[PDB]
Amino acid sequence: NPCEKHSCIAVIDAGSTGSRLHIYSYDTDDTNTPIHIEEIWNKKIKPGFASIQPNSVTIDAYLTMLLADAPIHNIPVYFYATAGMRLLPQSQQKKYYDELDYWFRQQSQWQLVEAKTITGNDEALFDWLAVNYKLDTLKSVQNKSVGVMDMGGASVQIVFPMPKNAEISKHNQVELNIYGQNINLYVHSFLGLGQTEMSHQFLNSPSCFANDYPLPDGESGQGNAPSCKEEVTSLMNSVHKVNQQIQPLLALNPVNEWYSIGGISNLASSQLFHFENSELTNQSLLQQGDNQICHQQWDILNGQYPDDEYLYQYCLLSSYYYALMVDGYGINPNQTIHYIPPEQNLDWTIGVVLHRALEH
Amino acid sequence: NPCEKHSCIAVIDAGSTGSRLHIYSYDTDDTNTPIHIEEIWNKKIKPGFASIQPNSVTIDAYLTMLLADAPIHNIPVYFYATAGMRLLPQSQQKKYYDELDYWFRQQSQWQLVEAKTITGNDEALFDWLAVNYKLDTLKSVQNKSVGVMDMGGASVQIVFPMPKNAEISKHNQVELNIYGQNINLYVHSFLGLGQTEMSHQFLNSPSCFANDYPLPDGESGQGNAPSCKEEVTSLMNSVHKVNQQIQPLLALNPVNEWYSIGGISNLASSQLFHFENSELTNQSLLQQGDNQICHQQWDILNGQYPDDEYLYQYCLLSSYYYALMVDGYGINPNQTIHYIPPEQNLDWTIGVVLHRALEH
Ligand SMILES: Nc1ncnc2c1ncn2[C@@H]1O[C@H](COP(=O)(O)NP(=O)(O)O)[C@@H](O)[C@H]1O
Ligand SMILES: Nc1ncnc2c1ncn2[C@@H]1O[C@H](COP(=O)(O)NP(=O)(O)O)[C@@H](O)[C@H]1O
Ligand SMILES: [Cl-]
Ligand SMILES: [Cl-]
Ligand SMILES: [Cl-]
Ligand SMILES: [Mg+2]
Ligand SMILES: [Mg+2]
Repeated sequence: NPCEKHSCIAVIDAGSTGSRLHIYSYDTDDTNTPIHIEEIWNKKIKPGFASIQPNSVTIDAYLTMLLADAPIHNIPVYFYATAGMRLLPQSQQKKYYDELDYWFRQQSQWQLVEAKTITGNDEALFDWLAVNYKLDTLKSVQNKSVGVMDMGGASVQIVFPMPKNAEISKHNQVELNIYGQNINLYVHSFLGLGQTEMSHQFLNSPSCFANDYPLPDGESGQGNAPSCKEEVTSLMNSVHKVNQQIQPLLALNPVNEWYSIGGISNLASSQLFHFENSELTNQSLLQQGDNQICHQQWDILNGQYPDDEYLYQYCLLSSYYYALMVDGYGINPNQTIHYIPPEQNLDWTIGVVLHRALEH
Repeated sequence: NPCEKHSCIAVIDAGSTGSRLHIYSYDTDDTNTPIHIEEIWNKKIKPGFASIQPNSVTIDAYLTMLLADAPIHNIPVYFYATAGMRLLPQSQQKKYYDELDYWFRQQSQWQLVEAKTITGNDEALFDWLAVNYKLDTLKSVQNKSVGVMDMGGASVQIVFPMPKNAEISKHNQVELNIYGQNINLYVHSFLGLGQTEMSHQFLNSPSCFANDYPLPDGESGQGNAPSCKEEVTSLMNSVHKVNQQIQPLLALNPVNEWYSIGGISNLASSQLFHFENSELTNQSLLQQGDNQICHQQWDILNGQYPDDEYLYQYCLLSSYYYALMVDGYGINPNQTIHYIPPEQNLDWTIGVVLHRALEH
């Protein structure tokens, strides 16, 4: 039992496409800040919590499945939901949390401490903490700016260092104290621009699917990634005004190294894309999507690569990552974007270990 | 039992926000075309079938709830799913239908004939048939053009008479033969432009919510229907190009009478909006939404009208309907739009009674 000699907590990423339970062990330094954070248990379940029926039978089955087989008793649990839950009004969220609270009161293995929806700004802070913890950049003052992007299913987050700016909403800025240093961050989360939500506006766009892919409207795919990218850019910028919000800030506060987590890590490490050193450029991601997916014959490609359930979306998703990064955030197409390998099972929940407070 | 003296079938509208079972009795005319169609049972369930987990336990609970208490058995069932199902790839849809087929084969009260996803053009044809059947306009050649709009949760449909054009996709044209007359219709369905899907792009727009409504991102509502409308128009036209696709065709094929079904019927007949004769104009709809919802103090308005779960969305939804009809379709703001009263339980399923063929 690691938890008899180290602190342990359980954090659940109740994300839009699935829930991920992690039990972390850790020690603390002389200010009671966690160090030596190690994942000692994990379990994932699909679909997203906020997609299932909020009735006792269904919620019981789902929590029972997520929380089974753990070899440690009486661990405190922090259940934190993200953008899937944030699509729902507070009265509907309440139904889920009342049922989850009841479930936890009927059992004796886990100790529920908190179950709630976090804000997108909370989620972005945790995204930056998680990646910077893994990079070992938190303990000392850095001379390089690290930006993080989390490519989720219901929202996307961008977070990067920026001094306090009295002309920007308080909600898009966080003053972080961690290991005795003060870090000021810009945070933004874009609700509805996550993969799943975005994709529901383009399912009948022939440019976004392999040739002859059967679109729901009965038309055929006719892939063309630059064209698909321009369609996604219209949602990015004509609808959400990503470019107007983000690019002036990055122009004055440039990021020196970009790291990404979320679906782009899974795409870029699939059998269909080919990148070295766990990094990509947007130029190469669009080119590979266009040649290896968009302009292929769908039945031929699907027969060649039968095991990847995201295959049919890779023309759209490569186009969409480029639209978000290059046309929305203004990142140069040749700038290196590091992505964290999916096998590391890194998500924002490491940030909760380090920093318990949430926006009030 | 009316089905001992008349033909009966059951049709389920498996819509994006819920399923509606209808049992219809009818007679037939000399060509075996239904007449005297009467709804003799109705039951509705939430949420949408394509939203629940596709496992036997949950599908069986859902079907059991929908098809219980029905006063009539041993009748044929047509289960037709719409845009909620169309969001999913065929392999995911198959999991739902394989489980649904198994449930039906395991019982003896209902005879399943077909369970499938219909296309948006099929849905549009059935929308038009259903409204014109109720209007008594199918048996004779009409001297006025009747247009129909269905304001759904995952897609919206428009359908109106249009002589055959060799320049338009045959996917968007249908030649309908009914009661011995031939009617040429333009059909179009816009996937992703239904209420629920649309709304996920605007939940953090302060113009789309009452003053001080708590947006998910922590900012406050600051409602203004004309400004909310302009945001939704960017999705309509910069992303989906609704105007370019629809306006030139209506300019040349004017509709003399517009009828709408779907969520606009519910909003227009709520306690928050005030229209006579089950009709509205877009100018009045936008003005009522702006002054009765958008510019109100949220807590005060919510306290005044506690019993309508759609209240918080009415600033957005009135703005959206106007953006769709005026800025998308090109309909004059001053034009009367009839809405079918919700009490009538009219949906596209009457069209299936009349016309069994689906797009091949
Ligand atoms: N192979 C793959 N290619 C691209 N995206 C992939 C993938 N495997 C998972 N994903 C995507 O990762 C995303 C993970 O996001 P989530 O954490 O589930 N959503 P949120 O609560 O952060 O908004 C999903 O969109 C999922 O579909
Ligand atoms: N009071 C109300 N105001 C506005 N919209 C209301 C409402 N009551 C139901 N609705 C809406 O009707 C629509 C009915 O659509 P569905 O038939 O569920 N969706 P689809 O399969 O046709 O795409 C939903 O968006 C639902 O939320
Ligand atoms: Cl479910
Ligand atoms: Cl469609
Ligand atoms: Cl948010
Ligand atoms: Mg996530
Ligand atoms: Mg419908």
